[PDB]
Amino acid sequence: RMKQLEDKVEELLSKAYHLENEVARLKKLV
Amino acid sequence: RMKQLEDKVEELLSKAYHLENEVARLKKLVG
Amino acid sequence: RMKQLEDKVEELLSKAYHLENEVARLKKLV
Repeated sequence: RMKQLEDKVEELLSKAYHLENEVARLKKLV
Repeated sequence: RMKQLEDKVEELLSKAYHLENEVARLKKLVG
Repeated sequence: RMKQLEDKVEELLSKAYHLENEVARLKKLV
């Protein structure tokens, strides 16, 4: 339910971390 | 109270997809 | 349990927003 939801928030965390490790790559390189 | 929470986890779910998408485009157009 | 899930979820809604801008400024500088 919530182990399913702290799992949702689990997936979104993983994702925003990669999304910054990249938006911050581009940013440098571009 | 689940309405709200299980609806914002939609707003962000959406947006993780757009952005994943968008970043990827940029990455491609900048090699 | 819930608050936590709404702690999480709120923060993420503000990282989320900061990144959306980021990808437009980027979008333009290209």
